[PDB]
Amino acid sequence: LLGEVLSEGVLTLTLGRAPAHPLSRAMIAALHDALRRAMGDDHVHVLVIHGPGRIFCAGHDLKEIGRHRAFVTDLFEACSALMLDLAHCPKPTIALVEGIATAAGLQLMAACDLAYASPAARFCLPGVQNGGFCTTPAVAVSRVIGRRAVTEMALTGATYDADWALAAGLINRILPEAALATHVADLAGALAARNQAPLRRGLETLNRHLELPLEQAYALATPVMVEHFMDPGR
Amino acid sequence: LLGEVLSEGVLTLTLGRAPAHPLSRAMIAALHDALRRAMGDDHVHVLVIHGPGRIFCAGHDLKEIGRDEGRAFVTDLFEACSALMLDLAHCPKPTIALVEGIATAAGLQLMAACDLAYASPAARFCLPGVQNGGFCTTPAVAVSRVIGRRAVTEMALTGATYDADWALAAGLINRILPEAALATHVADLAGALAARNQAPLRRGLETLNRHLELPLEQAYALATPVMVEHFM
Amino acid sequence: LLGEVLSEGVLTLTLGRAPAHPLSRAMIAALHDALRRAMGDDHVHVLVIHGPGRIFCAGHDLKEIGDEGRAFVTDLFEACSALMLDLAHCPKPTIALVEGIATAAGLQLMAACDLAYASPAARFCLPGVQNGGFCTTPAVAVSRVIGRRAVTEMALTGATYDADWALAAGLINRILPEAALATHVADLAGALAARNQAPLRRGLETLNRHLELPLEQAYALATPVMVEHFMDPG
Repeated sequence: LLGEVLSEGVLTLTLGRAPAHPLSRAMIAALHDALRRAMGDDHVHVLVIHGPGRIFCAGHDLKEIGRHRAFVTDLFEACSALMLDLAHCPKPTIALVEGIATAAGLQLMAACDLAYASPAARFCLPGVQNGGFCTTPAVAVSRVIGRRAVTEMALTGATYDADWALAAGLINRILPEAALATHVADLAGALAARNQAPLRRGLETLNRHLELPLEQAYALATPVMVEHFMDPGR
Repeated sequence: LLGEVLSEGVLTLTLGRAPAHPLSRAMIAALHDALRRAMGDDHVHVLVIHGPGRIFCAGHDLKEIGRDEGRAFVTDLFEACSALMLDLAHCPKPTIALVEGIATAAGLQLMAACDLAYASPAARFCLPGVQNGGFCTTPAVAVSRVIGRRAVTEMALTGATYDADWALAAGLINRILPEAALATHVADLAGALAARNQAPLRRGLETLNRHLELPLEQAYALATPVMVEHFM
Repeated sequence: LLGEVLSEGVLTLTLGRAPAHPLSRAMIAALHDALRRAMGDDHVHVLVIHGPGRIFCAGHDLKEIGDEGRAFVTDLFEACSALMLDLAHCPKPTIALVEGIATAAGLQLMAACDLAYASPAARFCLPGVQNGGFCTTPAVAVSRVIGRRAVTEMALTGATYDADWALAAGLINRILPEAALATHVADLAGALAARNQAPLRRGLETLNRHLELPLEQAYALATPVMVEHFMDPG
């Protein structure tokens, strides 16, 4: 269950299944279908992922399949395929967080390019308390915060506030909850209003070079910089 | 020497040779020997490294009075040090550093190689390599994986001493806790970590360490079957 | 124009063409020539890149030679990248002295230095998207200096950020009062110049090399270098 609304190039993905907004197998498929269509639609310029209320996203719902593995293997491989596609998405992805982002719910947020929270927003990786470990969510989280920060979240399973998240680089800015909706809408709207071709090529190049050494990064980046200056929309 | 006490899965390694706790060839061998025994013992779940007093660890015993005008000894010492620190960082079991004072050179490295680190306000951090006419190359390795590029470069080049507040911002330490509550928080946290389900904890930490050294797609290829193993 | 004054092993490179200090084809060639010399002169121990005034560096000179201008722009960016890579890998310590606004390729120049000090007035920006483009090459040096989300927000929004944000993001090492900054940089640079130079240069290039390698390979590289320090006369 997903709500989709397009307004001036901005596509807002409003996560259903209130209040926990769980990443069930059907939710992951719905989120991936919405993304495959968005990346192929010229009308969609920017993506906004909103999990409304008290909980941004609780992660996968602890549902029961017990016959024979095959379900959990399908679940995680599809979840990883979504998170990969979302982080490597050429078009800007923004997460609007008003509450708690836990487990795979923190991953969804961490996989977005930008993340804006209200002061009441809490962040967690609770695996150790449930007799597990958040291996897959720590992949996307480890890319946005320092090695000490992710190690403490994963090992202790504690809930962290918005202030710690701002200082760690988990979110971009903390805004009062009445201003959060407008801030994201204006920021996304302005992003949608710029010359698109250099934006997508620029974001794609940025993601690719962060996994390359300095020398190869400049080899990739330089011709991409020439192309921006040769663009008719400059 | 190296005092080692075990509780409910919490092995606390107390550094000897007070007050500076120098990382001598003997100390390096003792720390590596203690780590080896701890990794193959089911009863040891979490490791707590502690250097009590005003100094956490001075890093490398200045007994470089060696023979190869010191060369063979110096090569042996640094290879054994890198072998210990590499195995400490890549330890499947959680390692915590309890800091009450000054962590210098290889001592700051020892702290950096740990999965977690907790300090008191009086705790100081430094890479003094330039003062003696050298450079903290090996200690800079573990420190560079824990703090930002500009931060490592400043510690290394200036050789200055930094306080606890700077170390928290740079991500060198996890949290600052008062002297009266430090030794209890680390013990409580270590106990909490030792009481959790052990198999998915070690398999998850082992995976976090190696996926951090991989590109996104490859990290997701290694992590997904491990995440399946957790739930089973 | 580029002014250079050597004193106590510290070569302060003062950017000319005030107030903007544009990184024109001439300025890039002058900065590269000033870098090649010094790198080959034992008398130069520490480098200081200065850009006096309200502006540190505006970035590239916005003059487009319009058949196309492609075979000029390609030569500009290639040479810009050749300088920034050379500057980042330079074994001799490089320090930026920022007191004003460092924007576009000007922020790149700053980010490529080993250390950077600023006054509380100093501003930082990547305005690419405002002019219908994207700061792709400047983002390369900046992304090796600040975290994932901080660089993503700078490039996508194009907004300007203050010194406090730069300190927190790690873009600059320390904020100093306006009437103390120049002397703090001169006292620090002088202290590095008086240090035993061989292990300093050897240790700096090794640090930059191992940060692009996994842990095991990082130690295989670093360990013999540490043995070389202890065998050096000093």
